[PDB]
Amino acid sequence: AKLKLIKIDGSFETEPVKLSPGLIAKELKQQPVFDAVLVEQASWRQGTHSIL
RNA sequence: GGAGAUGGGGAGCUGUAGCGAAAGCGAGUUUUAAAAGAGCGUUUGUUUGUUAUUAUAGACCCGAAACGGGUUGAGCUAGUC
Ligand SMILES: [Mg+2]
Ligand SMILES: [Mg+2]
Ligand SMILES: [Mg+2]
Ligand SMILES: [Mg+2]
Repeated sequence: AKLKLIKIDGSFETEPVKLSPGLIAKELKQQPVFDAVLVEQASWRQGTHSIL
């Protein structure tokens, strides 16, 4: 793809960088993405609730 | 590594060949003198997430008369001095 550089002033570079096709995948998986987000949200739990 | 996602870590676990108590043999094996007959095999995996059931824990909640171990009581009362 056309991934292009950014300078400090906010103007764009005139030379875009080509991208190897291995990065972009023609097949997208959404269920593994959902499970990854859920396990990231989990393990953030302190779990210090206690009752007698 | 942030009380992280994760990376390293292949120790192991399931499946890949089964049969027999076993030595053993092996797409065959056990029984038997038998190769016949019969039994079992000659294929469909694994790791997670969710739900249902189940096993160990008190295991849906409330309820005994009880049992065992320790301490406190003879200012009431019973006896004795
Ligand atoms: Mg790990
Ligand atoms: Mg046969
Ligand atoms: Mg599968
Ligand atoms: Mg008295």
